[PDB]
Amino acid sequence: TCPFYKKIPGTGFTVDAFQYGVVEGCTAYFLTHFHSDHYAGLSKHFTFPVYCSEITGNLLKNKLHVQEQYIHPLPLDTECIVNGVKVVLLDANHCPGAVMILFYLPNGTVILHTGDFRADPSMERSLLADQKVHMLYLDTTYCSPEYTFPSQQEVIRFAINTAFEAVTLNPHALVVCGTYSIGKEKVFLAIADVLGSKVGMSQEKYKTLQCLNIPEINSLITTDMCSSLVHLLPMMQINFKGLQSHLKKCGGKYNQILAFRPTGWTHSNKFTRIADVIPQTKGNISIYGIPYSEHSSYLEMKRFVQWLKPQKIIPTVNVGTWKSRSTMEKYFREWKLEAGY
Ligand code: NI
Repeated sequence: TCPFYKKIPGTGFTVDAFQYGVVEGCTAYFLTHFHSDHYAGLSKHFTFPVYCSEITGNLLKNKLHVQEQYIHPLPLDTECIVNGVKVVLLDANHCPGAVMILFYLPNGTVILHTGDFRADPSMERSLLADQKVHMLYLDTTYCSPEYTFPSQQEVIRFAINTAFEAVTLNPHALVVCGTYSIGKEKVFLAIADVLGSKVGMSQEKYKTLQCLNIPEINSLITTDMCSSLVHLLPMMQINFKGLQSHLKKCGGKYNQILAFRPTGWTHSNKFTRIADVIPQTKGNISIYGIPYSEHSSYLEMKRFVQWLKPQKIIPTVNVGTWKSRSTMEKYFREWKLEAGY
């Protein structure tokens, strides 16, 4: 049974509610982005309308084999009508194709569902600037002040320099990058670009990246591992055992692996600067955990909410425990008192 924070009152609409079978009353199913906690239950057998971005649509079609007829892509930044209700899709600054959704209810209420986002001050000059929002359905993944992490630009700088230095000292080193979903592509793309290589990967992953409308992508990726010195692998394989095994496969082309695990937050953030980050090493293999986040930091979140001044906030993450809910409502009250709304 579908929970309440996935339902849009005064509409026949749900958001990211595909694991509950047929939801009573739902005339249109919205999908914010192509991550499996959110698309859970879609398949080639789904026959209700799905509304999403063009990219999320390429993925539903090609990866999950949803039929063309049930896929309704919408352009971003554009007023559209769906079963008599005005909507707009906005970029969420999460993974490719990820959107926020503005609903303009027939009674005059205005609702913002952020799906998954990384709040940014550029969002303050979207179509959000031009009117009030009564309810906000907020991604609260890191809604606690201990969640700090650097900018995406800083982390990429750190990775670029790390990889370039290591491979200039040892031309026979291989760089490996872990992945388990879409998102965070900039990590492996930035590294390959500085080394003048394409990124090599499995057929299943090449296919996924082929759906993403990335400019010049045929220039940047490939399925021929041998021609490439940046390889992608499943995140699970990013460990001393997994990498030793992979290295055996490359046929004495390489004598060293430098690998990167993009994580979200990790408690090493509570002590370390991105500049001071050190790998875990065993022999000819080093592994860096880098805090590349696609979710708001606590401060990025707080800033966006104090700017938007919503009348009511409904959290969509960390809702399962009384301690989490209580913690979050305290922070919402603080922000409101501090800013005067
Ligand atoms: Ni997500």
